[PDB]
Amino acid sequence: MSISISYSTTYSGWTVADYLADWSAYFGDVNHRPGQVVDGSNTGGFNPGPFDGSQYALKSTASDAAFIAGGDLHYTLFSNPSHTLWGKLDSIALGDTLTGGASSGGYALDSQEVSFSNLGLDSPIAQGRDGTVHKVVYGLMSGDSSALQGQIDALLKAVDPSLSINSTFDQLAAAGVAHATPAA
Repeated sequence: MSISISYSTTYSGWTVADYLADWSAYFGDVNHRPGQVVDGSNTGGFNPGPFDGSQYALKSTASDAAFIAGGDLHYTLFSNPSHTLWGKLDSIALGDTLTGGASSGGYALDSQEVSFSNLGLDSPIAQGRDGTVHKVVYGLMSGDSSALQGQIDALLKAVDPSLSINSTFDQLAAAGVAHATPAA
């Protein structure tokens, strides 16, 4: 099935590209890199975990921004190809105020702003950190939404060539690929 987007009415007049560039600036870069992951501050977590789940979620260290990647996700940790997030990425949910986790049976955003679902992304372990799933999620972890933007743009054009990341959320809803949720 086609990409589906859920958005708070707050962003009715925003474009997707604008929202993704903005959220990524707010979330910033958690600096989850070689030599820089030494404690719990920038790891994120899996549900149920510890290294696999229906969700991977991460809160910013520069704001209350957070994201939840949904699907059937796996982290290789030390194992060849090391430090690869792979599997099925069905959704990316973006917003503020991450809640829950494995001990609650699920992550949720208290202020979920925009979600992209039916992404249909499936990256095998053999692609390693060159896999699209890895690049999309690691991009969000590291202050660069470009990979996600590229995938959303391709998915939108597959369903309706008039839509792109420069379309407004209300434009996407008019076209039948998005739906607004109450802001207040």
